[PDB]
Amino acid sequence: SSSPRPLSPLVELNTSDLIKQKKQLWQRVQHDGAQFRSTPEERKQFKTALITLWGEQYRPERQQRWNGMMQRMAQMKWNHPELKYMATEDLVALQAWTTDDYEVVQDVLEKEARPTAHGLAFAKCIISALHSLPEEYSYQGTVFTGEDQLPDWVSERYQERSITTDRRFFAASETKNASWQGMAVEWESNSTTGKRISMFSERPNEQEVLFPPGTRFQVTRIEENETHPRLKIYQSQIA
Repeated sequence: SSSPRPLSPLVELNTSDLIKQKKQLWQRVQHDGAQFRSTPEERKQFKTALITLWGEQYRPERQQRWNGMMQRMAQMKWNHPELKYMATEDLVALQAWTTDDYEVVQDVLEKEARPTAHGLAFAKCIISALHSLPEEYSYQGTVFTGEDQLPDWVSERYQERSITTDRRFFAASETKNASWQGMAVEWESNSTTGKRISMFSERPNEQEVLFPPGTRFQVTRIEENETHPRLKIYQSQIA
């Protein structure tokens, strides 16, 4: 009888055996592929995760933020009828991905990551959004990424002539803009179904393409340099 809605309007996140939850989610991602979809219950869990992400004292502010994102995305579905089958909370997840909230979810399905309930809830709605966006949101072209990862991080995940099944939310840009920092690792990735999320982003001047965990890349070449980029990865998305 605890936490009735008039006293506690957010559903509590499932905190039991997070390692098992992460294993079950990764199995589902691989099995469901492009048919992965968040359930109504998972969308409500994602609502709790987002509103509570900063702790109790920020829930009133983050509730207002949540309401504003929901309104923006409901309006977006109306103004862009190709999106009318999207779940509003899945679109909100794409907007949330483009905020600083991304750190809770980017790596949550990595084998060695410590999972959190918040990250797992975010992940389900982002993955659902990416696989439910219509095909006109897919980008066909080379997309660009830079990250400050260590050499062993790269070699644990990418090998020339091998297929990487990426467990990360892997972000890239359609454009290779000048940047203030030369990154330790760069990628050139050929996208076939990577999804353009600029329409949903909080940084509308960006042209971000986002791949979900489970994306497969044929790694064709890894270049080494003595200075940045220490590693440059050339890879191509495959079915």
